[PDB]
Amino acid sequence: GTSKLKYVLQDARFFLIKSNNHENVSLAKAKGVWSTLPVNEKKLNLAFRSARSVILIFSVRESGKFQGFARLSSESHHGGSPIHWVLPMSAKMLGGVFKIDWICRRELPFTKSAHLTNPWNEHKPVKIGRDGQEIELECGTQLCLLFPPDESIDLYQVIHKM
Ligand SMILES: CNC(=O)c1n[nH]c2ccccc12
Repeated sequence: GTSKLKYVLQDARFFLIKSNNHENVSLAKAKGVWSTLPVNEKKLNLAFRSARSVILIFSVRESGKFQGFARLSSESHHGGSPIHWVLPMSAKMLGGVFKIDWICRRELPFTKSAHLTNPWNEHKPVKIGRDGQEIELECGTQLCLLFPPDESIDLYQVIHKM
């Protein structure tokens, strides 16, 4: 069902993550981590302390789809087991590492979210956005509910964290 998802998403904040390649979304799905540029990592760290949940929604560029979404379970931190991200630029330019819990690892095509606009990007369709763009509450919730259920995920332990 979708009740515990709705509960997780309640009063959440959402941010559009854009990846240049599939390999980085695969590493994120395998290791439960994300790293970004410091201008974005600064935005996420502030959002993490302010919201019950901070939801990242991933799209690989030129893929035409979102690849799922995840919930931040920490602020960024430095000095961890390094992550072999594929970069255009290398290594140091990325800030710290965020720990994330995946809520949906399935894909959603842009064609299915064309009725959702994002007021914080001039009401352009929610698929339109720079890496790190915030998605307003109502658009962001409805977008997450469009994803096919990911039956391999149990939101009980995610709820145990907020
Ligand atoms: C795993 N994180 C990234 O691949 C990433 N995040 N922000 C960026 C900006 C330019 C290029 C790559 C990135």
